[PDB]
Amino acid sequence: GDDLFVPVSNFDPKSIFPEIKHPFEPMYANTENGKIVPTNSWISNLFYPSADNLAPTTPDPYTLRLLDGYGGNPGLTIRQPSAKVLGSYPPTNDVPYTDAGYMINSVVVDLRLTSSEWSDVVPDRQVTDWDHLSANLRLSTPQDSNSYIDFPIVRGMAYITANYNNLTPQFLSQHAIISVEADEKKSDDNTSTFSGRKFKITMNDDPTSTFIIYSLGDKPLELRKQDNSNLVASKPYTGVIRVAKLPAPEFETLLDASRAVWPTGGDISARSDDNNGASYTIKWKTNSNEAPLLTYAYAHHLTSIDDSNVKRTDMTLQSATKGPMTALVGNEWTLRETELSPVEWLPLQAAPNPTTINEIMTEINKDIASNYTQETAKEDNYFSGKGLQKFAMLALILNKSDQTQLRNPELAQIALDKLKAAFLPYLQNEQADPFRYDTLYKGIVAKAGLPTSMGGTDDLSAEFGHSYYSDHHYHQGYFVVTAAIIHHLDPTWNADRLKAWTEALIRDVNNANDGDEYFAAFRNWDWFAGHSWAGGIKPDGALDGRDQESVPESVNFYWGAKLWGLATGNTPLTKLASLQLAVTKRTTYEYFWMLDGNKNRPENIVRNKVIGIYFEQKTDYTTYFGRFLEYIHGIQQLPMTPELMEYIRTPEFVSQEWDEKLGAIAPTVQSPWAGVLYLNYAIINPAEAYPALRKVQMDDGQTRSYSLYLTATRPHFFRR
Repeated sequence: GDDLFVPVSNFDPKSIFPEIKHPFEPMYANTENGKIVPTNSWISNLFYPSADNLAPTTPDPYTLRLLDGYGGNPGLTIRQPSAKVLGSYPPTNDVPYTDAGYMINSVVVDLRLTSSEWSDVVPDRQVTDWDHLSANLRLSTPQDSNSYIDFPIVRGMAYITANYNNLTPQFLSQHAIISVEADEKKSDDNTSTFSGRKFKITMNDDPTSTFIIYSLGDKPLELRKQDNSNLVASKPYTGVIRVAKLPAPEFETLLDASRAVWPTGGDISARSDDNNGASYTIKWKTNSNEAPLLTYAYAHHLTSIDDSNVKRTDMTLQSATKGPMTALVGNEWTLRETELSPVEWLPLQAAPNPTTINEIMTEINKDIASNYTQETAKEDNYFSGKGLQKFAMLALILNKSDQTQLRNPELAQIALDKLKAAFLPYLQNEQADPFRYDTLYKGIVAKAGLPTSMGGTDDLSAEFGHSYYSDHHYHQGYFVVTAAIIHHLDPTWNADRLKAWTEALIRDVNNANDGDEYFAAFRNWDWFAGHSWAGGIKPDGALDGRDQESVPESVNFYWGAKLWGLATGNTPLTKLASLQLAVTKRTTYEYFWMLDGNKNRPENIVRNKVIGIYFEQKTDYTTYFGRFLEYIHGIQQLPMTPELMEYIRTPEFVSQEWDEKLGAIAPTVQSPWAGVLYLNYAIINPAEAYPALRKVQMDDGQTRSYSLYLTATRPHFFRR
């Protein structure tokens, strides 16, 4: 097959964007290993301080915190949530009530690895190394670097691995430790001290937690039950100690068998195949090849993985927000996607029902006579981008009249020319909020959120946090789509500049190779989670981890990337984007858009149909704008493109969502969300969506003409 992890290019973005160094630096990063600190990664919190040391890092199924607590015995705190906390809020307007408005994980010290030497002191912290799937976190005695613990923190790890170095191991819990068994010695009269290299312990929590501590160093541990919550060794220790939660008795030997091998990272590759499929492969890095690796897997892993070189166990543990994980045996995972999207520029049925063509033409006329400057030159790049794309669609469908049957060449010409005039200022980096190239985190950033001395407002929420690397896929997706459409219709128009600029945006979001030395790799994509993260650098910590709200705007980025691939004949880019869109679809229906029967959420959450704002540690049935229904569900319905309508949003889910929630509120919505909702509705009922779309308000990234065109190109459209 063909390699998908190759550079888009190694074009130097300093030629287009004024160079800066980002003002907010990664405090705990080893700066000399030549590596780029990721901004939108599951490991990102590790690099910075956090409010009360509570920022969580979530390899899954373990949740980890660092040096949390009152200062008594700080270390690495482990939480493995068997159960969730569900809550709600009272209504604020009159819409039907919500049963469960959120899902959280309690902040509890299930178990903590620390040392007696760290009593009442503040250990030093360093991220010594990291890759897409891991980070090595070193906690050391302050100003005594020779006494430390290395924690290889890796996605899916079934144990917590701690390389102790000249330190006295201490294990504490917020729970009571109510049983200790050493080296499987059942009948000892001594209830106070325990010796050996295996310690099975139980807590008095609910449900009952059972942990096993393996000491893998040569010298056996001698632990004293100092009190109901503390096990303490007597002298300094040097060697690897691993602790695993035991999900059930029948799995103990499994954990015994896999204790000598731990992950230290992983290498990711991806290839397309002959039969219009693609795959990606994780090759876990381990300390040894003594036994095969034991690693926990998300649900979508299970549905997409190649079973030929991996063995499934029945061993399961709850992830923080993705439902049950299932342990898999093997050092190499290959995940396959065999049904890649067929969507390109247009609806799969490019020509609308004949009886609508005139109607659509009338509307398209009106839509093109819009004031483009007013609707595409906004305060911020985000809404500007929405406007640009919405007009780009009109230009596209007029200029593919052979397929769309929307023939009006004068209008086609004007649509493209106005699109170009509206777009050019962004191409020239002379829009209201121009970009900068950041040499620190290797990406592009809006000027607006930078400090005063750089010409910014010094408000890091400016441009919705773009300057601190939030929401880049969202913002840059619109510009990449518009650029691809222009370059498709007019390949020589500002070709060099258009290509370098557009590809800079693409590389900023989704660089797949370190041969591109100017951009961090996969800023917004997570190959383990199988979706994208939006939330970027968060001073004082992202206390619920990474977040993502809009699935369609991520989708819209990768669709844009695909379109750019098609417009430039870049097969690896096109296939990469296709693969990421497929994985996106998969995880979208595993975790975000919930069909009845979904096993990763309780019934009352599934009943919400969408997950709301999705975090690593919590899910919230709300929006950043507010806890309003049409917003919550609507955000997952725009921008409506052939990718969203033909491939990502299935009629089955649209149906379930409509019957469960939206059908009752839609006729009462007197806002632009009505346009969003009914265009969404066109997926299951285009015949009735169509007259509604003739009347209701359009979202600011939506046009009436494009809406009618998408509805009329549903195969089951008809006249009622």
